[PDB]
Amino acid sequence: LYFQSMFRDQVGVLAGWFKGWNECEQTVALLSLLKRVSQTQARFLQLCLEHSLADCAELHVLEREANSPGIINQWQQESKDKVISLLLTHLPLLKPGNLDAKVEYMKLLPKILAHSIEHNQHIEESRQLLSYALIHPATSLEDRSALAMWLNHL
Amino acid sequence: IPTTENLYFQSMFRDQVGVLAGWFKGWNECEQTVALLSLLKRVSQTQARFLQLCLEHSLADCAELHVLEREANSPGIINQWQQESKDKVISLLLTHLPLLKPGNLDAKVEYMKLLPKILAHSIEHNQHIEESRQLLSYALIHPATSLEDRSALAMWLNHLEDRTS
Repeated sequence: LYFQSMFRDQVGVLAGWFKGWNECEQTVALLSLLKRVSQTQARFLQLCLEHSLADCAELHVLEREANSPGIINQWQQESKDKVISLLLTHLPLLKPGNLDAKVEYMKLLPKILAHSIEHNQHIEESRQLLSYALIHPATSLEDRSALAMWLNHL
Repeated sequence: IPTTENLYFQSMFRDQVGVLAGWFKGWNECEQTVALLSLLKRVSQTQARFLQLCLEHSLADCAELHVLEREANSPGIINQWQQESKDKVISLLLTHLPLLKPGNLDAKVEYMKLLPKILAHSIEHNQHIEESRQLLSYALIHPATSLEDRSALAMWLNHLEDRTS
């Protein structure tokens, strides 16, 4: 592709910043740009992502787990470290219209945050979980109010 | 909002996102799409799926978009566009090619027939050069195009750049 030299330089700066960001930062920055594109650009990028992920078998296994309210509910029987691991790897795969699964994620979070905010442990994981919950289209305004108060307490 | 415990890092992240927003607002739609693709290729499968779900949610009930998508994936409709004025064909291709579904082979064949016709006219008459470059760029990054398609599209792009330089 033939591009303006300034644009090439800016994309180079972008790549450097992106490599230095954590995954939460990367996701948030990308969302900050995807909110500004046209519906047609958004659909094109959606098609690109769908094409790239179409035959990702391991991803599909995680997605099914992430959308199974019974599976999610059972995670309360795991150690704190494992539940935080499960939430971080599965919450981004929750489908926006899966209300029953969403409810099970919202039931597990306040238990994990209390322990973390008390034993000053996994606070970053807790912060990454609250960030992902706050930007997840599945969460309601009432969910997001609760999520915000849990951030204030943290 | 909170992405780091480090207060210095949190403030610098916000600064960077601001600069990014300013750059993005000044980019044309082709630059924006290419810049976004240059980041999406770097994310994990899980990040990619999350962003995909967000896009799908935002677009789910976009009625006017859906009308354009149906046109963009109808080979008979696309084929008829060759009867339109060169200005209209350029406009139709710009607005519909990004909506072509990656496995719609028959629709893709019709785009690959129309693109050389509008590029030959643009090169001969020194018109629509920017739009032609954008159409070729979109086609070259389009998940629907094959490696053979992209060899042909690169041929056309080099010819356009050679004839306009």
